[PDB]
Amino acid sequence: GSSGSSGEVDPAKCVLQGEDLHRAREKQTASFTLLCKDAAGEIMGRGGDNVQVAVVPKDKKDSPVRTMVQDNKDGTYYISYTPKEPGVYTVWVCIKEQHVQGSPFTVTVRRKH
Repeated sequence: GSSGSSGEVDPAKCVLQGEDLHRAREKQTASFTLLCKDAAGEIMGRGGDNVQVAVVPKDKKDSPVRTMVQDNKDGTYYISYTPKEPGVYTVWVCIKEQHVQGSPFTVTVRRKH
């Protein structure tokens, strides 16, 4: 659609999509969309990128967190994670060995009712 990327995807230009991305619930499945933009900071509408997703509790380090990643190769990635214990966590989102904008970030998980 009358579009033309600069050359490749840029992590510093990439962004995250989703409401209350910094708020999760204990034993809950939180998913968000990862938009891929080029060096021009515009939609590239392509895939073939290396996305790295990993969540770790700010409390412990040897205790990882369940995560999921379903590559689409269309322009939007599908990431999902579910905390096992309440508290604070650190979501790691980087592409091509590079931390994207507003990332990594923190996540305050609450206790289930």
